[PDB]
Amino acid sequence: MNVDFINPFLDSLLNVLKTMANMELKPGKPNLKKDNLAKGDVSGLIGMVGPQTKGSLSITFEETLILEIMNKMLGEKPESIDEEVTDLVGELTNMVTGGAKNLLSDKGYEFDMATPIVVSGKNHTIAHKSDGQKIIMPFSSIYGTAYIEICFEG
Amino acid sequence: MNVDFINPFLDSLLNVLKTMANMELKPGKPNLKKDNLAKGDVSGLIGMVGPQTKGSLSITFEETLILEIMNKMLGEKPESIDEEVTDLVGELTNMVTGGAKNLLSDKGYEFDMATPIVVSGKNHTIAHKSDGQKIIMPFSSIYGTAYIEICFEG
Repeated sequence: MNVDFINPFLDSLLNVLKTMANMELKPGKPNLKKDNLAKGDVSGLIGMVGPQTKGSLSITFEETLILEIMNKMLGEKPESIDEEVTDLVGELTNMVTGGAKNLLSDKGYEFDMATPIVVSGKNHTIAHKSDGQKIIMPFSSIYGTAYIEICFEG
Repeated sequence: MNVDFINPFLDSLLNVLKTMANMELKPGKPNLKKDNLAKGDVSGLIGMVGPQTKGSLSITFEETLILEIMNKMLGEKPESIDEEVTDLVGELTNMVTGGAKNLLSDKGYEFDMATPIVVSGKNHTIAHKSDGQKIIMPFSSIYGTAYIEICFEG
């Protein structure tokens, strides 16, 4: 996959966490050829469609990380992933994906995003089922790890 | 929402399950108000975008049900949910959505679909984060329960 397409999602993530949670996550080594390995506790998932193109984005969080994000964004920690946390994950998925859509639209890449889906489950794995090009990127802090996966056809 | 919009998704689910494994599931009473309640072990998730509209579909299976579906097609149960099983759930998800896409095009409802995502994890729940109308319908059998959620706004 081309880097100028990938970066805006990676940059939106870091920008959203920086401006909203005063949090600088550390990007790790990307994986360009295998998903359904990295475990998470809550995930935001969103589909994308463009002219002759289709794709998908997922942002997966370990429980300790998302609860600390809640704590910085709303001043209080819920103890466990509850309904309000799933809403935060939905909103974060929208901000990461929307911020990427604006930057990419200036570069000539146009797409519409679907409704986000939040999955809650202890140690679930995500797999983007497509013959397209994929990228998985870990982002770590002392409070846990987040995984962003972007997939596209066309 | 519209029963004319929802029905094509429900019919495709039964048609795809019959075509694949001769599996007939019984529909139960749907929830039209609240999601993030039904639990499952493997789910297919796919976004939808039409002109000035956006939506999402998820199909969730209990482990015993999806492994029996596998058993009816191949002659043997896989023991756990693996890549073969997640590949099947992604295909079932595309076929259900594509089948509905066609029935709905004849009626005037048009949309394109994103790439499907498959989630694996014991007892995970699903929240479609939208202001639109939602339907979560159970489909039961002697081998366990499947849930289909359709969400759309526009």
